Amino acid sequence: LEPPPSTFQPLCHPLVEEVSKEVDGYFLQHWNFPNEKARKKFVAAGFSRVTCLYFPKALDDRIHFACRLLTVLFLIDDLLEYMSFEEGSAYNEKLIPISRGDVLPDRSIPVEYIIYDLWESMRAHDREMADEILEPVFLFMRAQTDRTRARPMGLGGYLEYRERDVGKELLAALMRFSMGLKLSPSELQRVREIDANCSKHLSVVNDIYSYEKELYTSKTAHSEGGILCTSVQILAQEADVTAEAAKRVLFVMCREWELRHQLLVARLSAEGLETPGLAAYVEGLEYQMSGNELWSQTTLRYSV
Amino acid sequence: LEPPPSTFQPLCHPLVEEVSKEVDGYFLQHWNFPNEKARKKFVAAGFSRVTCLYFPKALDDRIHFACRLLTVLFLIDDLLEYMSFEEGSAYNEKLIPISRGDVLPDRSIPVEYIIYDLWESMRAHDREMADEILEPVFLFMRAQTDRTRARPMGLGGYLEYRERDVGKELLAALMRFSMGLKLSPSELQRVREIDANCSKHLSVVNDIYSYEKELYTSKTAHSEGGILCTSVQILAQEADVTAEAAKRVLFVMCREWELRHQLLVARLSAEGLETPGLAAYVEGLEYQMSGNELWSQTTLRYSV
Ligand SMILES: C=C(C)[C@H]1CC[C@@]2(C)CCC[N@@H+](C)[C@@H]2C1
Ligand SMILES: C=C(C)[C@H]1CC[C@@]2(C)CCC[N@@H+](C)[C@@H]2C1
Ligand SMILES: [Mg+2]
Ligand SMILES: [Mg+2]
Ligand SMILES: [Mg+2]
Ligand SMILES: [Mg+2]
Ligand SMILES: [Mg+2]
Ligand SMILES: [Mg+2]
Ligand SMILES: [Mg+2]
Repeated sequence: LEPPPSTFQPLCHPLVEEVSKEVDGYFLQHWNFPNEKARKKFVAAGFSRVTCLYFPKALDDRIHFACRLLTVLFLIDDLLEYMSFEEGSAYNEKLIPISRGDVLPDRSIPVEYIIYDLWESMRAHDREMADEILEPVFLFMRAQTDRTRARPMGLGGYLEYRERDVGKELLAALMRFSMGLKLSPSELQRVREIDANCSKHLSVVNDIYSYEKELYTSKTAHSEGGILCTSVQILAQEADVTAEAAKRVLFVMCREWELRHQLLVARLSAEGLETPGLAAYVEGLEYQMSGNELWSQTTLRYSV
Repeated sequence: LEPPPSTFQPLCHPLVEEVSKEVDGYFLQHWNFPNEKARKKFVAAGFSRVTCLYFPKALDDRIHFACRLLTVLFLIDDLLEYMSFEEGSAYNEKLIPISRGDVLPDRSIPVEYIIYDLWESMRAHDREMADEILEPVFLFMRAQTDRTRARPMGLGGYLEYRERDVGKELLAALMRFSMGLKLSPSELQRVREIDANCSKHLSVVNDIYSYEKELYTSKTAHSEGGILCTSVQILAQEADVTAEAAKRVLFVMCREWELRHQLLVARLSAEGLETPGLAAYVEGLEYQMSGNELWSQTTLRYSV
């Protein structure tokens, strides 16, 4: 479908090609793929490409960390579709003390030592900023198997939940880590509304492009893990239109959230509340929204 | 507010002007308007014009009946805004047996004898078709003061409620009455989906244009009777955008309903289920949709 006009200019990290080869190559060696078709599909998705589109102004020696984290969480996200909520929760909860470093990984299990080595290397580079990503990640991981996915949801309730399932906080903390962007608790508190608005944009844009994939998943995967949980289906139900019609309407709403983002940012400066770090932060949020769109509309993950 | 492209072409009844003078003249003579400013505002609204846009193919000697019914229901609709739900209910329930003709009107009370004389004359012209408007009107009347108006609603739940509050069913029965268009129970059951889709279009288009009037009413009139009940406010809540942003998204949504209307009619025709009566009926529904939009975007009722 044709995207409505956007004033957001998507940016990609300069080292995207080098880092993609580095991180793809890593997972191709360590991760247990079912077959050659899955290995090809993994590379075709371009998980480091979306990361570089998400954080184009990340520091050169930190971008690979973000690519590794997003890549493994992508792989797990698909893995959970074949599990019940109970099995999926146990799977995630196992990785949490390992992510903290409190528990050694079983080195015969790829997901365990990949997660462990990753978080160790991140704390080794920047202990303080790496630690601030932990809880936001665990927040996301626990939302993935929340029983609310099996409950009827309206648009408002969905977006409220999706802020965790889309991993808004983890993306924010990881962006700051990758850019070395440090913010006071006061600064963080100032941009709450901007965060909330950005979350809806990320969520719905993903919903729009990943619908066909998730519809197939709902028909073939686990009854619980593969459950269809998206704004596309919700708006289609609520407004009595096709999923395609819902996509077109939702895309216009996304552009309204872009307009709101700009107004909130301009208001932040007008109220004299904008700091140099905050200016870089809200600009970074814009890159996430536009980077998420560019990748979603081009990745084979959603088109095939 | 620029409306998205539409293929629906509006049509107005040829006798719109002379019928307007006849019907406006009647109400100016009988209705208890508080002052001259209110009388001028009443004429400026063009209640017979929107009726003639709703039913452009009504029979020449029946269009005035439709203009009278819509006019008196328009006037009551505004009246209810200064009442509580309880007062509004008692006001409406009083008119229901009078509409049936089971209870005689108090001739000293304009609304009572206007309602009585109207339905009596409509029954005299076409007894059967007039009776089939009764219950749909009563359903609309009771929805006007329903306490669900003051309780939390999502988009879907609102559209389901608004179908009664927008009087979709009475508008259909009135259209058939005015055109002398008789349909069998079987025939009406075949276009139920088309009716439901049409209702959402009428509702939201009205919501979009009448928002400024209703926002002001909610701030100035009775906190119950004048309560803000509109898709504009609801979508603005769910998506956390301005009312203006909600309008733009809702208008695109209206175009999807127009597209659905065309698909449903085309399928009805392809299945060989589109009788001559149904073809006129579904065309009549389109006139209601395009006619509602034309009047809404030009009437002084919403612009002043
Ligand atoms: C892989 C992640 C880090 C999470 C957060 C980021 C995303 C919402 C972006 C869209 C795709 N989903 C799978 C991921 C899931
Ligand atoms: C007053 C009526 C006859 C109903 C049916 C017709 C309308 C939907 C037209 C828009 C305004 N509303 C108030 C009315 C409500
Ligand atoms: Mg997923
Ligand atoms: Mg997921
Ligand atoms: Mg998705
Ligand atoms: Mg673009
Ligand atoms: Mg009203
Ligand atoms: Mg009303
Ligand atoms: Mg209105």
